[PDB]
Amino acid sequence: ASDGLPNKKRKRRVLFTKAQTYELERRFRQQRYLSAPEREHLASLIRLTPTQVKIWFQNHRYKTKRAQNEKGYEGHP
DNA sequence: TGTGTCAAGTGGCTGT
DNA sequence: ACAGCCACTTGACACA
Repeated sequence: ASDGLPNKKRKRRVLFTKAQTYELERRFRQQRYLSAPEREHLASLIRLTPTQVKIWFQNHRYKTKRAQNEKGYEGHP
């Protein structure tokens, strides 16, 4: 047999409260790169699961750089 | 009506 | 073998 499995999974935009954001911003705006017992603790404060921290921290370090592609321009033939 | 945005989803080589 | 962000992209979400 081969296919994977019966899965049909569902990510609706799984948004953290501006507060939770703020602490995520906070922890980004301070720090690029977190060991779990730091970051879980943010996950603890704002009461998310630590990947939901991490993943908001992943989404920022690429997001920055792109912004900066703007600044000058997206100069590509 | 359609898309960007956001968060994942997903996928890719790098080193010990 | 080993661990997995980084960058693209879809998969739900705001908006003219």
